Amino acid sequence: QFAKPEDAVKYRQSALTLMASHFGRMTPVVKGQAPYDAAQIKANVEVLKTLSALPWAAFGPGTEGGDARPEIWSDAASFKQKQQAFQDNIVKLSAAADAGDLDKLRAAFGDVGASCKACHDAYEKKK
Amino acid sequence: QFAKPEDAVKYRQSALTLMASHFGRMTPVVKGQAPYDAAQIKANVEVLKTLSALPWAAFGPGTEGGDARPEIWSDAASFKQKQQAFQDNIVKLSAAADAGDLDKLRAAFGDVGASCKACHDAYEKKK
Ligand code: HEC
Ligand code: HEC
Repeated sequence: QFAKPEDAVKYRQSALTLMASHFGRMTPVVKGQAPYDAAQIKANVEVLKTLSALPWAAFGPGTEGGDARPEIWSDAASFKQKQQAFQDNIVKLSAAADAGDLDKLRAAFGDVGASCKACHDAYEKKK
Repeated sequence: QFAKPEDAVKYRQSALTLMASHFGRMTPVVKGQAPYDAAQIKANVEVLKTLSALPWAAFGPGTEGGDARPEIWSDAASFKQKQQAFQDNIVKLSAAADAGDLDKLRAAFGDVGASCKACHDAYEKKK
């Protein structure tokens, strides 16, 4: 769907920005600093589910750019494992949210965050 | 979920960028320049549905910035009518996609596009 590599870069950066907001906005809830409303969180995690599937198709071959490391494309299988593992961590978060289980939500949230960082450490260029 | 107005601006711009991609990528399909696969379009319109609900919460009071006109906030009811009308146009597009009805999809696509433009004409600052 991208006319030039720049368009893929802009898409993925936008998708990832939206994920960071839908993930990060739950930090106060998991810390207990904001109240836990199970329905609110269930709905938010459903948005996060949708969003979490979107970036990867915008790293199609030849879409070097942005802060994407070239290793994304030189070992495609490894990158795919990391995004699939991240999405399965999102599945655990969805299960927790759908169950209304705050303890499970906290644990899953932490595992999701670790999975974001694991990918960044391998595949995101440093500042 | 936004620490500063800039964060709301960045969110909404990202959301709208993603909508433009999920909407616009169907242009060749509705024109017949690319093939029509009903399942593919159904899935894409479901993503567009989700995305189409997201920008509006990021125009909360005091989030002037970006290319948002101030009139968004001075007549809140009118802006709300436009976003709600746009989302109902998206409902028509979803119905068409879910039905696998290409004629209905073309018509709905055009009405959606008109609704994007109607809002921009009133509420988006010019270049
Ligand atoms: C887990 C919930 C997250 C969160 C919160 C974020 N990511 Fe990542 N990310 C990856 C790569 C390769 C990039 C660079 C993209 C490019 O510049 O081309 C990024 C970038 C981001 C951003 C910045 C977006 C921007 O505005 O430029 C943000 C906010 C972000 N990420 C948050 C790669 C990955 C992964 C590889 C499989 C995974 C998993 C994640 N990111 C997960 C997350
Ligand atoms: C219908 C499917 C669409 C499409 C394809 C787009 N929009 Fe809009 N839009 C609105 C406002 C107020 C702005 C400015 C936001 C800001 O700068 O603070 C925009 C902006 C955009 C963009 C640019 C995003 C960016 O990267 O900066 C794009 C690509 C975009 N839009 C596409 C307002 C509205 C509406 C008011 C109710 C409606 C409806 C739409 N937009 C619909 C659409």
